[PDB]
Amino acid sequence: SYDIQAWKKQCEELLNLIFQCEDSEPFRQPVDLLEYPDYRDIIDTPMDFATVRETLEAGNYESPMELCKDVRLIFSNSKAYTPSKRSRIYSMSLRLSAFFEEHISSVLSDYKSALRFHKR
Ligand SMILES: C[C@@H]1CN(C(=O)c2ccco2)CCN1C(=O)NCC(F)(F)F
Repeated sequence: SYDIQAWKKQCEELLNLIFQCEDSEPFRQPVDLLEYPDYRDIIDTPMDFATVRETLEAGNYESPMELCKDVRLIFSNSKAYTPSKRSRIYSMSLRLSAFFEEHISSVLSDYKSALRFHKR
């Protein structure tokens, strides 16, 4: 399965599944500082799923590794901000992360295999 471009539609589909998850609600838009006025004190690089989707559709990811780095930043920012490991939003981030990692594994493997086949 050596299609070097297949990752992009696979990532669009996975983002659609993440938008249908109730666990994505808090991560679907850039954090509102009005509600969280200290957020940029703690979080140097905000990230959210709408920004990831727009960056993909603009053609501003070269590889699924770059998309994966931005999605992992959504989850690390939620760990950096949580006052507790028990909190609602942090618990939603951990379930959504497990879902994402389960689904991105094959996208990354197929892409890297396709690249190796191209360079053979
Ligand atoms: C505060 C929330 C959740 N959150 C956290 O990581 C977190 C962990 C513990 C407390 O907050 C950051 C993202 N947040 C937003 O408002 N984002 C805008 C939205 F929701 F419209 F997409």
